[PDB]
Amino acid sequence: NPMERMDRDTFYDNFENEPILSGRSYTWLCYEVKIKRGRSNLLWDTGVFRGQVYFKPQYHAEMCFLSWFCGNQLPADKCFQITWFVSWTPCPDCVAKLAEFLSEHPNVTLTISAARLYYYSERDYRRALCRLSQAGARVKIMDYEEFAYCWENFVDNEGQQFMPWYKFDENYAFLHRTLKEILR
Ligand SMILES: [Zn+2]
Repeated sequence: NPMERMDRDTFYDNFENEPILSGRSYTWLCYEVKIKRGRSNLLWDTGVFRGQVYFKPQYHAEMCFLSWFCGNQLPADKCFQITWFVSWTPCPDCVAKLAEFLSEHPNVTLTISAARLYYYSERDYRRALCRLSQAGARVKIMDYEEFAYCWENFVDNEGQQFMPWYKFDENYAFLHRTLKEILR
């Protein structure tokens, strides 16, 4: 149901960290599921989901992931560390489902590293990601090391190197400052 990797064209088209970006109607979600216990850190599952940014939340990458995880990684007692590399942050409805999921599964931790911020409404801007962070999720902007890590593991790079966008650095700086404001 998830793929192993996306092709290079897809990665470049969807993970460019322009704060204002039109036409990227999908969310791509790269995940690593690890069994984590202090210094032990076992890679357990990896893959890629694609979903819609809009339409009903059943079509969203985050619910694609959650439905797969509950059906295929649970039931289990392990301590899971879930890492996402996402092209957009989650919509407010998926924030609510993810926050509820985390509150009911204290053995799961989630980190979301995003290429871009979802365009939140006035009401959701200082609420949605704040609620998710308060439920214990770590929400951050994807930095260069994470883009390179994604190129290596979630892209059919076929030997090529990751070539970052010319505005990468100032885009990152603007996004990091905006998220800091969103989270207090
Ligand atoms: Zn959603």
